[PDB]
Amino acid sequence: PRGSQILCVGLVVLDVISLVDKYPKEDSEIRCLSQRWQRGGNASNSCTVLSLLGAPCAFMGSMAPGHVADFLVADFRRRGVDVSQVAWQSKGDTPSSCCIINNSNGNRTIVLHDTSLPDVSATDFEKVDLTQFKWIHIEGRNASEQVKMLQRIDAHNTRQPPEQKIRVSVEVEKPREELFQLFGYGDVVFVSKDVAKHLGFQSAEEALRGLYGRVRKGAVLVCAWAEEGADALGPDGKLLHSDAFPPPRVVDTLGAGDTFNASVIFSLSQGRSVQEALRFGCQVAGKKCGLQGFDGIV
Amino acid sequence: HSSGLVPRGSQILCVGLVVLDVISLVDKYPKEDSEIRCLSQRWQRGGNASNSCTVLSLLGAPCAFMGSMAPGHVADFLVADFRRRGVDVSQVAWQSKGDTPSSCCIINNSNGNRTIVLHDTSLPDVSATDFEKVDLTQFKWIHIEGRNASEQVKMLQRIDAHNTRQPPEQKIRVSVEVEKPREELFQLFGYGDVVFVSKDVAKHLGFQSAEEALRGLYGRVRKGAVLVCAWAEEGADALGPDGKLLHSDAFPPPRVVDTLGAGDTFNASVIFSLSQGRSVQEALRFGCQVAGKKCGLQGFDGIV
Ligand SMILES: C[C@H]1CCN1c1nc(-c2cnn(CC(=O)N3CCNCC3)c2)cc(C(F)(F)F)n1
Repeated sequence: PRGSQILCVGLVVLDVISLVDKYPKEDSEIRCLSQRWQRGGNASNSCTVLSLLGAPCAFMGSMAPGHVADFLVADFRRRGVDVSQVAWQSKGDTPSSCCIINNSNGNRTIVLHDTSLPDVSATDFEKVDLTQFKWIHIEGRNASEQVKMLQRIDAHNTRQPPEQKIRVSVEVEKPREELFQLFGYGDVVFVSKDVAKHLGFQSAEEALRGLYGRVRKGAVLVCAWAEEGADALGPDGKLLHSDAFPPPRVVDTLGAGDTFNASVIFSLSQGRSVQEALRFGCQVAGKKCGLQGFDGIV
Repeated sequence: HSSGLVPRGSQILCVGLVVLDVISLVDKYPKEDSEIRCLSQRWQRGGNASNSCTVLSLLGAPCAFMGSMAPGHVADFLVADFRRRGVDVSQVAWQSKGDTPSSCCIINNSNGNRTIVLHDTSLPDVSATDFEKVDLTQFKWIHIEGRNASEQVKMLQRIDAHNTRQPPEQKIRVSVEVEKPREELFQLFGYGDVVFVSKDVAKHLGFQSAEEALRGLYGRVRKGAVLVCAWAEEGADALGPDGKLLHSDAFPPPRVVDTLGAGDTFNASVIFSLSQGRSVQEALRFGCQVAGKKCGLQGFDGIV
């Protein structure tokens, strides 16, 4: 535990999954093919992927003590994911969602139950021993609070040898304008196709060109575009692309996004080029889209 | 482990489905492949037999549920919910294959429409051989929700065999519900002292009222039986061997809040009333009152 772990900060959510033949028409009744529970949320799913990739990692997000959280915790621990930094709440419930996964094309429809659960705070983050970590990934959410956490990492970085920087990634996944300030932080910034489209952009290339001016100097902006693979753009101005690796049957895309991000991070943290990390990201996400859940992606 | 002494001839048993219903209230029905925020979510123990055991316990009857569950967090939730309602779950038939049934119910806040993703069918139903191993003496009434009928026929014959050996006051009374319009369930009409048939089933057989359903289906019940058909806001009818069609109007509450489980409230309250020794006409009326009270309340709290 000396700059050896990856940390992801974001949501952990109980995903109550129904696998169906066809997405139900409104006001109809359909019998699902199979049912399961999955530990979800973005940062949490990334830890699943990191752990399967063999990277020691740690999750940090809010949970309320409970049966739900007990299942989540057992799950994390079964994966060897570090929960030591979890910010336990005494107020609110563990969030949960119903996910209907369409077995015929892998589409996933998520009915999210937002609880009270208050977010991980600057002050929570204050308590964290940054020295454990080589890489810290932040799922954009409570921006102002996270901006301070990023400020904290910058701080700790300035006072360390180049050999001992903590690399930082950020994801701006959700269309809300609160998050747009997050583009300014981190060595790697992941911007979702949803965010990109919601800002008027029609492809990864366009989005990268359109938004690069918002990242910080030296940063790599990354934009995955579902079956069209993923693109990246660094300080050299050269657009990089990877085709997708679609499985012959796409059966489950829940967590595809997070699988790509974790795989990109893992690859970069292993010292691979951005081009190689973009391909690996698309490769692992493609493998994942052909399987239910996350086992067997490697 | 463990379980205390249940006095002989004391409990009412309901056999059938328990399911975890996840109910989400939404602004708009979600487009496929989107992520939406529901207005509210709740996890509720559901199922016809399961709902009836809740009502029985609230009415003051010792009651027991028998159905299938598999070990896991779903069953833990359901078992804790049964116990919170005072239901005896010692006869649960624990299974090694399949999932405890779980359903996803999306309610449009606009128009009240229910889209339902129903549980899978991986968990095996209680079988006749599971039933053979149950000591029946602690039960005074056994109610069977019609599901896997050809196995449930043998359970029913096992109860008949028990009853032929008992003195009249240790006979176990039996009821059956046929609530789903499935052909295999039709043979259950011929068993039980009390047979409940649903409006949806009556309508699927082409009957347009409770009167028409009872007169048209009474031929199918065993000699001496009472056939019972509730018809929502039009109240309910019963018909027994004397040929007299009995009726009670509904008792609609001031404002209708929640009709889910109304038909299970009615069922359980008719059984309870009959098991207390009341006449059919009294049970029919008591069933309509409790059910109509229920429809004015969220869930089952406050039904008596
Ligand atoms: C991660 C990317 C980089 C290569 N990855 C990849 N993604 C997907 C995929 C399918 N659906 N989604 C999610 C999505 O589009 N939406 C969800 C949110 N709402 C808007 C629509 C991602 C499929 C494949 C594959 F090609 F393999 F099939 N590969």
